[PDB]
Parts: sequence; C-alpha cells; structure tokens
Amino acid sequence: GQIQISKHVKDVGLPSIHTPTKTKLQPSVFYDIFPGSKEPAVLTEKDPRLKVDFDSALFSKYKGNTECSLNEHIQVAVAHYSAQLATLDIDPQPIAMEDSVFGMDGLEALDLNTSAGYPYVTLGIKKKDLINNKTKDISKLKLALDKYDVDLPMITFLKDELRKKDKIAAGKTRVIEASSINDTILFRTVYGNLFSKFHLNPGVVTGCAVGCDPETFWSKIPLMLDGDCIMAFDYTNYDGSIHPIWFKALGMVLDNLSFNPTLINRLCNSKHIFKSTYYEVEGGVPSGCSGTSIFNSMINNIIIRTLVLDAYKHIDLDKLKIIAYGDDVIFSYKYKLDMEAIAKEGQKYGLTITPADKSSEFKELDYGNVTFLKRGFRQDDKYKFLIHPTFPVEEIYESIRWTKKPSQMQEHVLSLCHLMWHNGPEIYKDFETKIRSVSAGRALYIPPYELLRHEWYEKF
Ligand SMILES: C[N+](C)(CCCS(=O)(=O)[O-])Cc1ccccc1
Repeated sequence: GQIQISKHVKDVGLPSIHTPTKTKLQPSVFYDIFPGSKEPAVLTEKDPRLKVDFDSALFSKYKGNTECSLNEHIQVAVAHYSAQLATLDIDPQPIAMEDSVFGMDGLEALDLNTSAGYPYVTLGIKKKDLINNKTKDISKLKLALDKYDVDLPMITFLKDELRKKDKIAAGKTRVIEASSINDTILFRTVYGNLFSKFHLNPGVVTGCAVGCDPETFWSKIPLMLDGDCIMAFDYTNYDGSIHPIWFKALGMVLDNLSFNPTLINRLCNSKHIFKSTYYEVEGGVPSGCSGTSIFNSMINNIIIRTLVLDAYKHIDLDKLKIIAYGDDVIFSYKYKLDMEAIAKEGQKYGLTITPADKSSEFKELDYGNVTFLKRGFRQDDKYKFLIHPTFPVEEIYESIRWTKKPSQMQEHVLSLCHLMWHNGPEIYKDFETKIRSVSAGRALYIPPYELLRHEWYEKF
C-alpha cells in the first residue's frame, strides 16, 4: 500500500465525510458475570487510553510497495490455478441487474442495511431509498446509477468493535473502506457468475471457503486436504502488503476464464475519502470492502503456489491443496514441507508471514491445534467422522460483556450459543448457568444442548 496523492476534499471538489467519533458499544448486564479485557476500539484522536498519535498509527499500514515484478513461478501459479477453475465451467457473461440486487442461486441478495456509500451518505439517501425489496422496485436505483456513474471513491469508516488493551493504547483501530453501491452493483453484474460459482463450490477446486457453512464444511476439510500434513500461518497486515503484481496475476487468471481483467484494478489503484482528506492508494486491497473476499482468496491461491515453488524444487502443484477465505489460508502437500522456509519466500514480495496463531516459532501443526476462520477442530463424540467447528470460549465471554443494542440481547445471546455448544456439553452448561444467574438472562431463550446437537446432525 503506497499513498500516491493526498489532498483536501475542498481542493478536489469533494464533501467532507462525517464519521462516528464515539462507540455504540456499552457494558451489558453480563459484564461482571464473565471475565474479559477487551474494550471499544479507539475512534478519536482524543482518547485518554491512547499513547501514540492516532492519525500516525492509523495510516501506518501503508509501508509502500516492495520492488518486484512477475517471474516464471507466478506465471506457473496462475496457469495451474486457472486450469483448476476451468473445470467449473463458469459462464463469463454478466448477470441481469435484478439478480445483482435481489440475488440468484449462489449469490445472496444485497444487504439493505449497510450504507450506500458515496455520495448517498452525504445526501441522506440510504439503500432502502433506491431499492424497494417489498415491491422489488429498483427504478430509483437505475437513475442513481446513471446520475453518479461508477468508479466513485470509497468512504473510510473506523471499525467500532472490541479490541485488546494493547490495541487500544497503540491506537490500532481497523478501517473499513465502504464502496459505493454503484460500484458494488457493477462488480456484481460483471463477476456475478464467478462469485456464485465460488459460493456453491467451497473447496479445493476453487481453493476457497467463501460461501461455506463451517458446521458441515469442517467435516469435509480433512477429506479435501488429504496430504502428509496440514499447514496454516499468519499474515502481518495482509491487506496492505498486496503488491500490484498480484493483481496483474489475478487479472491473468480472470482473463483465462474470459472475465474482465481490468475492473479489479480499481481495487489496486483505489480512491478514498477519510474525513476531510481525499487520497489514492497504489497497491494493497481495500479492507472490509464489499465483494473482495473472493478476490483476496484467489490472490492467496496464487501466492501460496508461488511461495511453494520459490522455496522448493520438484514440486507437484496438483498435490498442493489449498483452501482460502481472504487472507486466512490452510493447505497441504503430499509430503511434509517447512512452513518457515515457505514464509521466507514472501519477504522478497513484501509479504510478512509469521507463525500461526501468533506463536513463537514455526512449529508443526495438526487438526488438533490448527485453526481456520478463527475456529479450531474437534471430533464429535458419537460420530468421529463429523467435525465440530470450535470457537474460542474466551472470545464468546468477551463478546457477551458488551452490547450495541440492549433490546437485542436475545439475538446476541442466540448467536453465541450456536458458536458455544460446539465446545462441549460441560462448557455449554456452565455458559447457560452464568447467563441464567441474573433475572435479565433468565428471561432469555437459550437453546438446549440436545436441541442444538439434534439440529446439527440433520444438516449432514
Ligand atoms: C483429520 N483426521 C481424519 C486425522 C488427523 C490426524 S491428527 O489428530 O494428527 O491431525 C481426524 C481428526 C483428528 C483430530 C481432530 C480433528 C479431526
């Protein structure tokens, strides 16, 4: 990520975007019932919990781009992965706008709650003002499309969420570049079929997990990654470390499929508006963007193949199975491979790869300690072939202590329970007890472990 130009919105003819300065998160009635350290992320330069300057650390993700071009290995990576995707027979033609908005098979309907982005956010216009899902009317949407066109700047929002104390004093708050609904629609009409195909085919052919249901997909992973092992690792600032060449490679893949190879460049050479500053970035991917999960996974698919070929000879790509969800990736090879060595091949590209789960060194992993989409793996008691997706109990305790909407505690709780029960009867029972220890939690409906277990078996 290299900031090319930065200037006042007034000197460019753009409005100043107003962003929430204070968190909506507040202590819930369970705050004292469960243990936790996390707290609301810093949303303003003036937060006593700070140590370093806000704007400083905030815009530190942009280290710039490392000098490097396309090599034969990347070309080979692109070639193999393309051939893999070619087996899915994806239709290159665009999709009707009616499908881009209300969805189709494999493509969820557009979220009508999130902001419409620029410039609607500055005109008081929301998505439900352009789309009438009630009568499926989108006439007003079409007008807006032709009125403001496309390739509009992205709005930078600070991510109001829970973070560890060290991220609080360090002012490390995550940003969420919000694309204009106009560009979300364009990207869906163009790539819609690809997005659809991927969502219906999470696995090793697409090398992607976007669209999967962890509850059933977890049982499949072990069968797909049928290798001599299983590897995972962490990325230090993945989004801001994606060098432009990966987009060039992504384009080639898309071109081998007969899709637009240039549109995606609007993500590489992106336009942004933080608050009163307008700027353009060269390199990196827009964090939290609308439809970038799939593109990020594809890039990772190209990266993994490259680093492997870079670190080893006599490698058989067909034997390297990959499953990615954006920057999160797990893969395997017929034979054992050194993760540390693979990691070092990333340095030349500007990718900082560290041990999985913020570990000390690059230690060997197994389905016993490996994680993916922040979930571990645990065999079911009754049926050993079914795999429980385990979510960190600590994270659940952390989440339940805060709430953004008090009158929605029932919904919040239910979500947690669906994650929780996968950790076991004893743990779930203790969770239920703590909740029901206060009148407010007693009035809540908590799904019994038997009911959750029963419903889970019927999903296979
Ligand atoms: C994926 N397996 C089929 C074999 C993995 C052997 S290992 O425990 O050494 O990673 C089953 C499995 C084993 C433990 C946990 C979750 C799944």
